[PDB]
Amino acid sequence: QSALTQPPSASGSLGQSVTISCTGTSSDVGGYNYVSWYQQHAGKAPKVIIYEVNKRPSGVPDRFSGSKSGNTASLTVSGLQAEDEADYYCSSYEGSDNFVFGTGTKVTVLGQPKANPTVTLFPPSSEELQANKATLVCLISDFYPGAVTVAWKADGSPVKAGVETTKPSKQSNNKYAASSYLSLTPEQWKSHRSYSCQVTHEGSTVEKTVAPTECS
Amino acid sequence: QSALTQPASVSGSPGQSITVSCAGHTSDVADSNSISWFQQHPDKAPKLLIYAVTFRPSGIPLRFSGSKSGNTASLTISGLLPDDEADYFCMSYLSDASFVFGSGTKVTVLRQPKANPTVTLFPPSSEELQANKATLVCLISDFYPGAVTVAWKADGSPVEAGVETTKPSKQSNNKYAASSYLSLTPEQWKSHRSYSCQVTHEGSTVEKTVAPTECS
Repeated sequence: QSALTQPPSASGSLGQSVTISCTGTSSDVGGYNYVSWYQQHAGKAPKVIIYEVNKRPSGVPDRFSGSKSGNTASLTVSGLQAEDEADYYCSSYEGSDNFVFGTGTKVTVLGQPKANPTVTLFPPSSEELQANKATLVCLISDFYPGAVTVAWKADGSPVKAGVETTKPSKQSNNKYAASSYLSLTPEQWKSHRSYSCQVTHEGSTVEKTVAPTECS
Repeated sequence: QSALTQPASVSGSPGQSITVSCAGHTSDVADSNSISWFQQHPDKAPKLLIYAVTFRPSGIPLRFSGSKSGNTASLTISGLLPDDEADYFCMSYLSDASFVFGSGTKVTVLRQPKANPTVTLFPPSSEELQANKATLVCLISDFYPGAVTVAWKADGSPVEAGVETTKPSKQSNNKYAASSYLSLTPEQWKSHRSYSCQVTHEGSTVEKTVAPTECS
């Protein structure tokens, strides 16, 4: 089969322009017209951006663009958005009932403004309570930089190995979300009194904490 | 225009076979045959599993097979395996510029648990309700697979007017966890009667409903 040729990255800048590459063969790019650019948001499922050249599907807003001088073919993106940083692949149909892809470019929109996660700490609810069990949370949205150190604070004490939390990632494209959870014993939760999450994001630190108060 | 539901997960064993679905409307999906599957795996430029349905993109093992009852489509791989975890994608075509893919699936076959996750609904607290702000968090703890789908519906109604998800990032126990983050403020939270989050899971599909309250 051999393969294809498109670069593993392409840096642009928030409201900039994008060129996206695809060297390929004389029966594909190099010879037929049956090319595509597909836009993963990353996690959702490809979904073509440019077809049949600069063949812009339903409500694929224009600033994208096919073109190729030959064997080798590209596509540009005039002025970025950041929804623009996604996964960009390229594909020329082949010989018959068959075609070929490759991966890269239009992945990197910096010009992206840096922000802070709006921690939100919650305790366990009723059910769980009625039910005899507890699971505590720290939600973390509104950050661009996704690379956060969250902490479990227990009556003002570094809790340790009963608390999960995982690689957040992009909300409506944009920026990320996280959430730590301290899984526990209401025994010990109903013991304690200070119940604090904390995030440290880029210097800056935000802490939240709950006391056996509320209702529920 | 888009509209293809394909199963969220699809269970790998060892030697075994697996099958899917994908589904939209009459029109396209049912008045006609259109839908065409893709191998996507751990970030690569997808393949071609079905190429019009009932024919395999040559150099494709014949285990994989496609199957609409007329309203929808399926797929089977007869003899599970390693080179089979992917994210399988599906398209009917469209109006010269529609052409729609359904979601994804995935697969498995090694040392692998096999278990059921744990959805959990904390609405809001006062602090938050108090001033101007809600959200509502529905977490999904330790699964085994985790390709769990999350729903938020209140007073009957489905929704995704108001929700983001936080991908099941691992709990070093090798099990799974993720969240859903729906934000209201106050207005819907109290302007409704009850809410809910629900989690489908490789034959599994457990749900929380929920309420509001006043709090004391």
